Amino acid sequence: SVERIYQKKTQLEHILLRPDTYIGSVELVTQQMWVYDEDVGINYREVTFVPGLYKIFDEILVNAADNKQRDPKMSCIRVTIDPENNLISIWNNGKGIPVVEHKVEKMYVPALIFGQLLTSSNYDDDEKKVTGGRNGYGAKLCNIFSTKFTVETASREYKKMFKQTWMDNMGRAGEMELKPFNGEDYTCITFQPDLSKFKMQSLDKDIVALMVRRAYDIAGSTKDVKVFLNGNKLPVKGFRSYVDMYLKDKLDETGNSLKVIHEQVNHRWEVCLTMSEKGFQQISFVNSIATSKGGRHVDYVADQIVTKLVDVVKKKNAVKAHQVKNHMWIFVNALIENPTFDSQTKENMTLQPKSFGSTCQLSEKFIKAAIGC
Amino acid sequence: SVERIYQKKTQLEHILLRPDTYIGSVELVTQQMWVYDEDVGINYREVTFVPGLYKIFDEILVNAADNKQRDPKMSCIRVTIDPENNLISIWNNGKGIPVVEHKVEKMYVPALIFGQLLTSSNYDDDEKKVTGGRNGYGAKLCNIFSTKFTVETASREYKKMFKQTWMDNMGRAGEMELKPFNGEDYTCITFQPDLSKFKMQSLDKDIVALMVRRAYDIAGSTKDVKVFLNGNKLPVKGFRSYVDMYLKDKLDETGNSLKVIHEQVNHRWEVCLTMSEKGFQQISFVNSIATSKGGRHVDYVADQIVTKLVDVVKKKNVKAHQVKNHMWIFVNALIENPTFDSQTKENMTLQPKSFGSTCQLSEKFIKAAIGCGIVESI
Ligand SMILES: Nc1ncnc2c1ncn2[C@@H]1O[C@H](COP(=O)(O)OP(=O)(O)NP(=O)(O)O)[C@@H](O)[C@H]1O
Ligand SMILES: Nc1ncnc2c1ncn2[C@@H]1O[C@H](COP(=O)(O)OP(=O)(O)NP(=O)(O)O)[C@@H](O)[C@H]1O
Ligand SMILES: [Mg+2]
Ligand SMILES: [Mg+2]
Repeated sequence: SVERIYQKKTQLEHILLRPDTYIGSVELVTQQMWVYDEDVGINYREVTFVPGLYKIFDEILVNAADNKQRDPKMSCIRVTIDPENNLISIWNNGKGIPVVEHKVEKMYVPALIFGQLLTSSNYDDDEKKVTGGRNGYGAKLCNIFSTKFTVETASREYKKMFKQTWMDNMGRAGEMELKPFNGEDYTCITFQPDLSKFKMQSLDKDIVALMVRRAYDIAGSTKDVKVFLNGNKLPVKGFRSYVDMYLKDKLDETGNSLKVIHEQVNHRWEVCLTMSEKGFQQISFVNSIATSKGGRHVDYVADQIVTKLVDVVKKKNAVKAHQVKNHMWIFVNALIENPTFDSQTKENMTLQPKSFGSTCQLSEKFIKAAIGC
Repeated sequence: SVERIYQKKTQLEHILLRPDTYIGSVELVTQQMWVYDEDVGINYREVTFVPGLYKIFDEILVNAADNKQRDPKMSCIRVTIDPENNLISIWNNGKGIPVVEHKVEKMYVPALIFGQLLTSSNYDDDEKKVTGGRNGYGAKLCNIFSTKFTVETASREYKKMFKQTWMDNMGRAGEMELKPFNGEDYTCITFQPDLSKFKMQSLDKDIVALMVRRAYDIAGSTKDVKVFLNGNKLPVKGFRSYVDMYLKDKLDETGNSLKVIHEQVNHRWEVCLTMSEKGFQQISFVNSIATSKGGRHVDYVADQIVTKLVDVVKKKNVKAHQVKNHMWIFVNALIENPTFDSQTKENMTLQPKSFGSTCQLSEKFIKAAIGCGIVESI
């Protein structure tokens, strides 16, 4: 019938029906990538996981990191991953969410921004923030892909603590709980991923290894934020220390230890460069988002290195750009104003350098070290 | 205030505020790419354009190509691009859209699927389809980024013709026009892009060259479909002839014409390979969509070539990326219910096991490839 063929879907139905552009694939994929295995540390290996599950975790984690920008006093992020009870919790301190009724939406702010699509504090680009949040989907996406999703946030400013639980893929909502509060602010998101939607039995070794490395990413990309994972503080202090976990004792194909060049250009840019034996490689972050596919921030840095190096071969000489890039392994941690991406998953940052809100001119010292690695 | 900080947006507001994940960047981009310049043909050069504009054109074009799968009797696609009057028209024959009132949505089907977000005939995946349409956004996105968007479609089956216009970024709709019909079905989408949304004054040389090459893509990726541009039939007949327009007079770094290996594995796969001297290059299509960032369909075909060529090299005295670095591959595939990273569909993510078909290059192809210059270069 005509009504069978031509269908209209609600926004909520569309997300569950076509998850890919929202949270990535909901099918099990087997591929190689960086993870953190216990008793091994950060290593590159083949893993079988569901991108979508890894992503709803990421959305909540990045939201926590975003609060450090909202309130620089924030100093900690506590993560809990419990396979047995299928429970994941992301806690952060610093200013909590305003526990008060939104005068326009007629409901308490936390319920609005965690229980309704297209809600955000990042819709006014005049503020030129360097938060990772941008579309107003992230948290609701995690909620929709969870069987139980709880939001607890305490606001001393408003003298109240808010707690409310959603269930059945954000299809049901429990009673909002309000209580007087006069303590240290905090926000804790606790959720039970709907494994049925990901066709999984439980949170296995592979997915956990991915989530743990992601926690290390956060500890390495943020500033003055201690990250705990199941009670254990992650031993990371600065982007440099994080990059070292990847290189530490790795040796060159000849035998010599890989040389690592580093420079924290300014308060918004930090770069590390080493030689690659498998073509161009990049590990990048924008506003604490893991830009796994890279983007303009990577090109911007990588290219000025390439140029310099090419301008050195012109002397000892017709080298192509890609030829030089193939021997490069670059790490970049940047803070970008109002970044744009190809999709909600934010794996590729597309904003033009002219609009970054800052520049990253590598030093002569860095270049000199680069021209001789 | 709390109300100023925490905001809720309607779906339509969100698209205009955050266009990127819907149609790509709305800012100018300068880079080299393949286009079609008149009196030159297909060529690779620096171009300055806005992806979002190029994309709304693409959405309507792929919709036309999709109809060939819906009605194999479809035979033509006619495209008109008039810079002067900022007008673009895309016409196709074959079955028209049912011109009847939708019993649930309370409006004629055409008005529903072109004027309401999240409307599609592709929401049921128990049906294994090879159309490019997937999310039910495409047509509405073009409407939204157009100052004027007209839909005309005729269905002999329902003995009716439908015509209606939308304006002001789908914010307003003119009266619906209905009339008796009993001729050859067709659908024509005519629109005037809202260039202000793309910070443009008019459809310049660069954007036109991209749109024209895109029309050539359609002529080369579809089967049994004649494509016309501004009244002229594009001289393409099969994916092979299409690829030849890129490799026509290309030469080696030494100066000899590059070797081109071709093969139509089956009714759903066609591959062309030659040598590259500027790193791995791929030009691919999935259900007539230009997968500019590639995807599993490209990995699938390229990886088996790499592994095999990687072997012939070992028995003659190597890594993987090193071999792939000298490959220029063209892939035209039909994939069942494909998934992509974004609405723009530049990267196809569906796993090979779910393609609905296989693509094993023949021995005649692998050997002919063994001597195109790749192995020798390594
Ligand atoms: N941990 C937190 N502490 C304080 N505020 C938070 C926290 N997490 C979320 N928020 C608020 O929650 C909102 C939730 O919206 P969310 O769905 O995550 O979209 P977003 O982060 O703004 N943009 P995006 O993630 O790109 O879709 C954010 O905009 C914040 O204002
Ligand atoms: N040229 C055409 N001929 C016949 N039917 C058409 C034509 N163009 C569009 N349609 C119908 O119009 C619908 C419009 O929805 P559209 O926005 O294009 O989404 P879609 O193509 O299904 N999916 P997508 O483009 O990935 O968002 C399609 O689903 C078709 O059923
Ligand atoms: Mg967020
Ligand atoms: Mg479409």
